[PDB]
Amino acid sequence: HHHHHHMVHITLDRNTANSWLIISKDRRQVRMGDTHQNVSDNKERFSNYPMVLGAQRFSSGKMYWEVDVTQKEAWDLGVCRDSVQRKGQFSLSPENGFWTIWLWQDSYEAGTSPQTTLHIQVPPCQIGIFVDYEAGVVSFYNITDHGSLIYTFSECVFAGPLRPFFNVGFNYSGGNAAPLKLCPL
Ligand SMILES: O=C(NC1CC1)c1ccc2c(c1)OCO2
Repeated sequence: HHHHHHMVHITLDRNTANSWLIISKDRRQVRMGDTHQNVSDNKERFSNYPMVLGAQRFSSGKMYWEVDVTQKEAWDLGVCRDSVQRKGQFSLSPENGFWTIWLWQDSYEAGTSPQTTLHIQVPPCQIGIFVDYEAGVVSFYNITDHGSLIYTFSECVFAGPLRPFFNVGFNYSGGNAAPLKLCPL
């Protein structure tokens, strides 16, 4: 792809984080802690899942960023409406304000309703995310495989400002402790 020149510097918003997440000083890395991280509760925090938002809000234009997923067994990545539900149980779907892909139990799927099987021959270590606000497109790229297309959501109805979205996943197995990292431009 040729989206690299729309690169944006994403930082994580601590105030939205599940209370078990540990965000680095530079706000560019996040991992699951083994306990509550001693923060107060607030109405912004994702309560049920190990999720966090980027601080940046997008309402126009073309945006691109990259995320490192090396050695993780489970994660969700993409973009969501600023006003998505934070508390309780919910599914990742465009109807609920999410445009995401994930890894779970050795398969990759797009967060459509119902979910869509992805066809990845080279397991990605870094994922590129492209948003075209005006066109209503969210695309995902396999940086490990020379930028090959993973998935395109088209005819997106954003219906609000967008935020970068992250889920580091649970670590019930002891094999999913590694962080998500925002990769340098
Ligand atoms: O963004 C949407 N779909 C495209 C990404 C694939 C989308 C979101 C909400 C809807 C909807 C469609 O239809 C009725 O409520």
